[PDB]
Amino acid sequence: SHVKDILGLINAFNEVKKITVDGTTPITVAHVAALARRHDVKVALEACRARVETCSSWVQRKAEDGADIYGVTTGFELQESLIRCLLAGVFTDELPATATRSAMLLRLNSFTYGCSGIRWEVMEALEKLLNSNVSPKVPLRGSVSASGDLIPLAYIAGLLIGKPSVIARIGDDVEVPAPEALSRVGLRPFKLQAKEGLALVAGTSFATAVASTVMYDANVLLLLVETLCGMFCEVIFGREEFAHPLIHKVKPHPGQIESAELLEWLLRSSPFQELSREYYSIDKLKKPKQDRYALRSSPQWLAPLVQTIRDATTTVETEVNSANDNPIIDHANDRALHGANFQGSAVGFYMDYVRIAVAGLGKLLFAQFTELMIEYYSNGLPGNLSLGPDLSVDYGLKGLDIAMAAYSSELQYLANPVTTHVHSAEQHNQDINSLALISARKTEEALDILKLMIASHLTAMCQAVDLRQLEEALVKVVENVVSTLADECGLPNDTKARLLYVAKAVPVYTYLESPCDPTLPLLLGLKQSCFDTILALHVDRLAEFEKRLSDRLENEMTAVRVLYEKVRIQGSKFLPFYRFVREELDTGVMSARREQTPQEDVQKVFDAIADGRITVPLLHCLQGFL
Amino acid sequence: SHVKDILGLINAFNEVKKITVDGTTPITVAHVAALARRHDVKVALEACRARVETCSSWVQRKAEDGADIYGLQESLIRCLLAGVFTDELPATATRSAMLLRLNSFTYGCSGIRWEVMEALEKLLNSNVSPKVPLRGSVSASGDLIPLAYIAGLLIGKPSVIARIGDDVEVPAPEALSRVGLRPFKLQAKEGLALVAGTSFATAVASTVMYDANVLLLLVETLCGMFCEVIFGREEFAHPLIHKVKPHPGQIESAELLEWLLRSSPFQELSREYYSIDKLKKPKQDRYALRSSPQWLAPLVQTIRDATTTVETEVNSANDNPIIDHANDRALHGANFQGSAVGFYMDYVRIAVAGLGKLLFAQFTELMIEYYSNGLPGNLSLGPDLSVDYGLKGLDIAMAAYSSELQYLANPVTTHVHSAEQHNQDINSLALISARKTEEALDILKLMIASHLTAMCQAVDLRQLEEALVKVVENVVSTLADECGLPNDTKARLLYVAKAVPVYTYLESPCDPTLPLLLGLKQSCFDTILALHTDTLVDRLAEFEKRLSDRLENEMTAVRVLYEKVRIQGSKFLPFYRFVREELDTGVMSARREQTPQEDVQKVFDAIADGRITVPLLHCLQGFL
Amino acid sequence: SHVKDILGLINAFNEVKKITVDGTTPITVAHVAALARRHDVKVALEACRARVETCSSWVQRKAEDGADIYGVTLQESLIRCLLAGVFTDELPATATRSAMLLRLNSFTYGCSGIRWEVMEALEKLLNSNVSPKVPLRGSVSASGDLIPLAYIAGLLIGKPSVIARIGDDVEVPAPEALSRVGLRPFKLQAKEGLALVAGTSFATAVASTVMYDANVLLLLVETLCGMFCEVIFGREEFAHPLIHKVKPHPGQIESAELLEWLLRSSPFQELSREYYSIDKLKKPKQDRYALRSSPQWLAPLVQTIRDATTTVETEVNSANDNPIIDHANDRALHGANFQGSAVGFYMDYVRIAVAGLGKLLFAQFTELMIEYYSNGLPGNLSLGPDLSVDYGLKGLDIAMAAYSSELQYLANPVTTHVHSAEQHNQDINSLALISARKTEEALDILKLMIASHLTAMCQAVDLRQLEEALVKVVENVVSTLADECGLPNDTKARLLYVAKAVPVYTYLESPCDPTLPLLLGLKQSCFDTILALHTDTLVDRLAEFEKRLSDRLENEMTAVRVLYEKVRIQGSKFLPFYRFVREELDTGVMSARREQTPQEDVQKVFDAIADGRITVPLLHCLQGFL
Repeated sequence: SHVKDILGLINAFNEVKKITVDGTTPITVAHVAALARRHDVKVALEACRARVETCSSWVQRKAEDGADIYGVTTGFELQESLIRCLLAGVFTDELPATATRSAMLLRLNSFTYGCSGIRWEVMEALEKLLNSNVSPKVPLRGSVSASGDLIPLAYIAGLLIGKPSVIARIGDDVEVPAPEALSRVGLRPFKLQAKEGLALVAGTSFATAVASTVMYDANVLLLLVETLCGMFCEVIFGREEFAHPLIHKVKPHPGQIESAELLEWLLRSSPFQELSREYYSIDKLKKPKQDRYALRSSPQWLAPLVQTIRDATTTVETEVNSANDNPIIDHANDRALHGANFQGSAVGFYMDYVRIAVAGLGKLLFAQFTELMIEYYSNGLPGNLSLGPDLSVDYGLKGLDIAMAAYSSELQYLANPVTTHVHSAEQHNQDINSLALISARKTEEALDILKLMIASHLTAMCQAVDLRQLEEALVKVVENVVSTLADECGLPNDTKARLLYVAKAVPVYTYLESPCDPTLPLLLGLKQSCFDTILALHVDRLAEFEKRLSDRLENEMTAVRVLYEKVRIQGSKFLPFYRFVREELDTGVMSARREQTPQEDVQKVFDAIADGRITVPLLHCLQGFL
Repeated sequence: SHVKDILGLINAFNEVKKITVDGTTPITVAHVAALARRHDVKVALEACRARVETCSSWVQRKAEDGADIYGLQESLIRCLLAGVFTDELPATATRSAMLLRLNSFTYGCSGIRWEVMEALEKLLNSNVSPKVPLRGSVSASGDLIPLAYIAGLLIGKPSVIARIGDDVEVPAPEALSRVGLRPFKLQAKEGLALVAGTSFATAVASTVMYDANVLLLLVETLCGMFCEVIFGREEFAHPLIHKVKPHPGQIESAELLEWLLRSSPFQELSREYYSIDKLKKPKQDRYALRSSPQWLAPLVQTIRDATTTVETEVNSANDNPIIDHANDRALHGANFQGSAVGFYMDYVRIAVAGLGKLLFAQFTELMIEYYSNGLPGNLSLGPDLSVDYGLKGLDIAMAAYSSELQYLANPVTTHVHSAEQHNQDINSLALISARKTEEALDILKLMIASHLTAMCQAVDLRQLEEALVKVVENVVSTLADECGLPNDTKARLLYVAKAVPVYTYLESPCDPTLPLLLGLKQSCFDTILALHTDTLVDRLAEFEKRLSDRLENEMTAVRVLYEKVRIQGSKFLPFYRFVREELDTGVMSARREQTPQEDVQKVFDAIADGRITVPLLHCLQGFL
Repeated sequence: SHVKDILGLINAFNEVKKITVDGTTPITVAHVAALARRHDVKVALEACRARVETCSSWVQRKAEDGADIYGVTLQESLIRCLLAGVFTDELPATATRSAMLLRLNSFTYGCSGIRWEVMEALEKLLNSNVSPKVPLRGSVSASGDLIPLAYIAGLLIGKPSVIARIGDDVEVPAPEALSRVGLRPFKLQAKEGLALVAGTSFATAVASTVMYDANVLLLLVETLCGMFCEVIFGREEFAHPLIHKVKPHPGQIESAELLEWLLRSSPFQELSREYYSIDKLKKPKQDRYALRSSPQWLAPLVQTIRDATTTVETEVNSANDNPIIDHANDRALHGANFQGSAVGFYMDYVRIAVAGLGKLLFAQFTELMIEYYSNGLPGNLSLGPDLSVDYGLKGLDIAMAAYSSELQYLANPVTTHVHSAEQHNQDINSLALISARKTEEALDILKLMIASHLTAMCQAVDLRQLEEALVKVVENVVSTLADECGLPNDTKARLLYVAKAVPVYTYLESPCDPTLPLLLGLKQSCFDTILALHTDTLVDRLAEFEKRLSDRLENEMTAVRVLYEKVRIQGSKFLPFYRFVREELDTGVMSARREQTPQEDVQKVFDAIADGRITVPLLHCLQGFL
């Protein structure tokens, strides 16, 4: 199951201490993201040294004898004129330090295969620069990722040779010219030898770097969305039967089988499904017999998205663990091979697909959130998940709802392809080019939006948990009060049962605002039954009932709500999430008596998604799934 | 290799006589496409009839016992006959949908009566199909509206028009009558079982995927032909390059190309070309050839993976509720949600645009003298270029094709509206997306037709080039002797004959401002300098004037003789023999009356109707 | 002419000191950009005050006698639910302050019912450089830019959770910011929440600076087409009035009118005419489409940018909240002026036209880089002479493909992605702010492209001036050497023709290399003259001519070039640009001997475009055009 695979990526991301760069051990997207995000993670380049020096020697010696090799004795001092012409970005905005360090890692890794001809010493400086948090400041734009990420990779090369015009960061604050930065790590500027410039600049390392953190994020956010579909079922009063294994067995898209399996398992002994079953047995024939598509067709919807994100992961890893410059030095057979491994099309095209898949995840979230906000579609929940009880001053999550439309709309726009925009480039030499870095940045942007939408959805769902539990205790108060008052006023066993059915059946949020308002559904249902009881038994005791109802009911309803603001989740697989958001992030049910704005509440959830903390409640939630 | 899988697809498409519909044997996209395109292909529904009737009974008794299970038949059909004829889904698509609908029922999950399945079988084998409006489906509770027309036929709705073969259109009840069928009276769940599936989107997506594999393999193969005609360096396909960047589609396309090019007689010409003036010609090819395997990689992988996905859908139960008769329960889900197909249709449309861009970049190089390594502009033979604009019209059209193709490749799945009283708040739009990918494949066929035509033109021009340089060498060689020029001079003069690209002076070979005379004039001056005399000048002035006695006439002769060889040793011979002999074409010129349209139409039609698979399989004979 | 109108816009941007906010004087996009970018520009709210108070009191009257009017007869609960954004990125201070101006201005029509005192506080915050930190996303611009405008309201009422900037570094909670500028938090009255949050000010603010830049860059691109004509050896005939008279799109007539005028007395068009008169039959009779069809291309772009300007200004000068208080007739009118669709759709269109501008630039730049298309210029505009170590502007060429590609991708529409939002109440919504933001990103790229293009054309001017000088040196050396060796008139005139005819950049790298075009052409003519005059004596003198040529010629080509490194532009209408880039910004002809990277040169041009300095040489260039 892709589920086990993704938990694998998360475990690795958290547990990895050193990244082994040795020309044999595969680097994964977790490793790339870990190096990028956790500064305690160190590169360990393992002396593959033999093959690196053999390649390096071959190239150097062939250059002497005038072998006719491209980018060595051919046009594109020959090496540094190439760096100079490629130092051609503009600061308008820049590639982030995380992407630059990831790129330095991928470049280093590509050299270990012994196909590039770079000197072992250059690799050692790359390793050292990474472990000392030194990285060049790199302009955002300029690459078409075809002869590689030439311009942005020239800033790494520019660092290595001490161009005074390249600015390096050292940690978060220090910014000094490149020669100054090499001084501080005990390095001197390299003087580039044969093919070394081309080896440094002509790779896929920048696109593939952005694509790696993109793909680790996509795997994690994917599993998160899938999981939260289970939570959505619980709060919306869904029918877990949509995830029945036979439905998916007869339409066996692997991602449709696997997501449904996660969901069946997540809901098997759900105490919320218990409540759902009961809700649908009351007024049985007046409520929908099936859920709406955002829940009911989620496994069918998730299927191509799972498969896209998983296959794209394989592709980006293949790229990560590749020699991606040119020529490819085949030293064992004494020849330089002329190809185009720097063409970043594998990554470019899969970035376009992943952005569309991410947009599809966003649309699933939007549709679920929309249902949750509307009383006609939320099976008892109040509009905008407003607690009130005074609705005139509690518009609930309305602002978050409007934002969810804004998020989804911009996200769908972003998912148009970049790879359809190929220009005939570089004096028409690069007449196909992958635009992979550009596509990877757009997909990254799309993930930024998905994270916002996940944060909002989880927040709304936590709010829905509270509202559902509050509903269960509120109904019990109404049932108790109606029951005991019926005793006091000495009403018949016909009238009692009839009035208790009403107490059980009316959705409490329809009259929470003013429980004894004669125009609201509680007293309407009660009036109806009172008339029915009269004709069936054919009064003083009834009229005293109605009076004694506006003595006890409202006060006892307030009392219980007030208690709650100062349970079924405990038995739910989603407890870890609820506990995380309520306890660990220090939040509570949203209302006019809670000072914090939606911003303050969702910011906490968003930050937790952004920094990886969300993976703890997620891993807890899924414990035991096999 | 995906290459062998695609060959297997083509073989199965060609061979199959009967499609086994049995609930166990997979239907592939080759079968769907064969049913659609070859009317001698018949459906054979195998009496799975047991589980079909069990399921049917379970539903039919839960109705007589008056149980209450959610999921009157004619009212569902009536509200869904809601399309409009502006345009329509073609008979090939409708018949494909009928097959997939038929197949969906075999798993015994749907509850439709067996006799309805028999009726579908009969209608398919009788070439009866309803006329179906093009639009209306969001492919979520299925392709409701379009599938409603098949159900409308089965119940003999008079407003539903049915085709019988290519010429006969009759109202539904008359079409049923003509095949010995009577209108059905639908039973419990049967209306829903007929309408609530993914069969139309999946039908289009099947013919789209079959076509995508064939055109993919064709484009990959023709990259080798491109190498041959452009004077490429075959070394871009070397297995090691691709072993160290091991995307499966990169390895596998390079593999085919290494093999296609290994003993190539054009590669031999290419080598001799880069040996002459070696250090004044490009060391590497441009990206449209040299990075073709890297480019092809994601396209091969996308088209292969999408094929798996669409075939899974072909072989699914995709209505609702799903009847679990064994466990006495109707299961409420949404297998009618076409999202697996929808998403992959968007992806394939992007891959198809990528194949188109590869073709456009290659064709562009071939038209431009600066990038074509000796070939004339527009692949114009002339010799008189003022009245021969060659393939310029096809060049312009290739930009037209690529531009529209790139536009088509924007996604459909990003346009999800909250639909049907907000019940279908997610919906796949699979049929719409599949239609756009189909439209994108139509344009790619145009681009392939054009590209292959242009390469056959280039084969002719390369063969003519070799024979023309030989004439020039002989004329220079023999005249040198006859004028009594020294061996110094003769050899210098012959080098020029060898080295100057013939298409740069073919127009007027003895023109003193054109590259042949220019090269000979500089060589004549260097000879005078190297040997110093008045006699030498006499013989050199004689040599020059006697050039316009013979040269032109002999170049014209060998040309006219060609109009009225290396390709025989090339793996692409079958393609060239197919386009030239079988289709009846020739080297394009002002002297050949046929328009580019006439030539390219022939190639296009052969691609359209699958005849092109014959030279393709021939070409790949022996590849493992 | 739109040219005068755009010149008016720039003059206004430059010379404005106070923005009159009075409810009758139109605010133009120049005024908005002036306010955003020039902090010395102050808002002057001119007491208009009378109608504001009438409206204010009407609303407060109804609040007093308890009338009941939807939308008017609470505020802090509206603001609270709308503070629902998340910091991921933020709307920049320049956008926020522009939004504050537009919101202030909207109130001046007396239709909003906001208190004059709130207005004066807006003016004061503006003039004191206070603005809220506003999250980037959340608006669908339909019931207004609700979420982002809530942060302005949150500042005004002193919400602690609302962080305010004061100038560039200072960030303080909202109460502190108000206190630093001598204001106190407001208690919002009836209808004031809505007045503040329910408008189009954010989208229209971004759109205003977008339209000012679109106008300026448009004129700049139009003007630089003439510069392109000069350096590429174009035929100015393409701009002839009769061509455009018979196809009279207003933007086609006016762009061509400008270009005809820029090129009328061009000293470069003189070199061009001379160039085509030598070997007339071997050189193209017409320019390629990026020049020859530039008027037809620019036409829809001119017209889009101008009509879009009108629309955006109409919106700047509007009351755009709801309900519309018609105090005069004792009514509140219920509509939807907060629906940002006028701006949303026109932002989509302007983004497409900007993409069309970028494509024009990309195609021009492409021609310029390729010797086959550049009529004498070296590939990549490489000076060399040693081209093996001088790849010239190849980096910038690659960057231009990257720029154009991402730009075309951005130009897909946002308005096609309308979701059914806010409980399906906002079932149409404009997405205006999202679209404006994408058009702004498109303009960022266009700025990059213009910077590169202008830098390339300055390089080309230098190469053209050197070319004229080099050919003169060659002619002189050949003319003098022919004399010194006593060559006949026949020989001398053939040899001098070759000197004039052969493009100097094809042999500059090694002028006496016998396989390069100078010697090739000389050898050819020498054979022709030996035949025409037919002797042992002539051959003697031709050999001595050749040996003296390889002693002297190169030394004298180097000298003139080295001197050039340490004229026709002086007569050119583009002198201001050239002088601006070379002297003002301190740059020089690009080569292996100039230390500054392409980055450092282009940064300087881009910075001048980005901060407005480029309008000086632009306005200088256009002096006299009426």
